[PDB]
Amino acid sequence: DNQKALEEQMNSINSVNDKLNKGKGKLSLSMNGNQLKATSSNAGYGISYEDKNWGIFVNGEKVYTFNEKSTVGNISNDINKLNIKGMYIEIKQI
Repeated sequence: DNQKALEEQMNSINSVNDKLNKGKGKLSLSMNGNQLKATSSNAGYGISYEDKNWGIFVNGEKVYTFNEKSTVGNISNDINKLNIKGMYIEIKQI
């Protein structure tokens, strides 16, 4: 197996990217391994979405817990201190 595979290139990252970055706050995602790096602003955040909660998992562990009203902008700040890693990414509700 080679690192050219979907190891660091997890399609799930791209789904999360396009899932979170829709009708929330200003948020530019960036990738490193399977980390979710990002810059965010509070130019509106989650209004459209009332309340939905799901979680993202890395290596099979968690790395993210949020409600759409909690807005990933403020959360991502803190999430980036989780010492995020990369190998087994999941996308699901909690």
